[PDB]
Amino acid sequence: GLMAQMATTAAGVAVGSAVGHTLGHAITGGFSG
Amino acid sequence: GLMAQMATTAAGVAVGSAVGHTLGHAITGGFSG
Amino acid sequence: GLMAQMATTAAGVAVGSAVGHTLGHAITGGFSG
Amino acid sequence: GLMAQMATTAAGVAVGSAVGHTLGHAITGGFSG
Amino acid sequence: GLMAQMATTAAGVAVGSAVGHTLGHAITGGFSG
Amino acid sequence: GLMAQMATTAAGVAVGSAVGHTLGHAITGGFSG
Repeated sequence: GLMAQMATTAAGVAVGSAVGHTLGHAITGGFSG
Repeated sequence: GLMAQMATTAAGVAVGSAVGHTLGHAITGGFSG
Repeated sequence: GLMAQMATTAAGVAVGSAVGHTLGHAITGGFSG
Repeated sequence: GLMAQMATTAAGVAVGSAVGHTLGHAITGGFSG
Repeated sequence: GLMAQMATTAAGVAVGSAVGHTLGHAITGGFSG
Repeated sequence: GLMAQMATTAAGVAVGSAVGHTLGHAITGGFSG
């Protein structure tokens, strides 16, 4: 599926393998004034 | 599925393998003034 | 499923393997003034 | 410094604000066979 | 410094604000056979 | 400094604001057979 070999010295965010998914109905609110 | 081999020295956030998912109905509120 | 081999020296947050999911109906409140 | 306002429904890993740092001497071992 | 306003429904990894830094001497091992 | 307003429905990795830096001496190992 997902494979990662990572060598990092400094990182704000370090991620090897990651999945995000929505099935069905998903609603994300936006930005309003 | 998900495999990660990570070598890191400094990280704000370090994650090997991660999954986030919604099934069915998901509503996220936004930002309003 | 999820496998992680991580070597880290300093991390704000270090996570090997993690899953978060919602099934059915999920509502997250947003930010309002 | 670091400020975060996050609305999330499902996440493997959810982090608002995070710092990781090394001062001086830091050695991270790698992967060998 | 760092500011984030994030609305997300599904994420493998969700991070608002993050810093990773090394000061001085940092050595990260690599991958060898 | 860094500001982010992000609306996302599905993401493998979602990051608002992030900084990674090395000061001084940093060595990252590579990949060898």
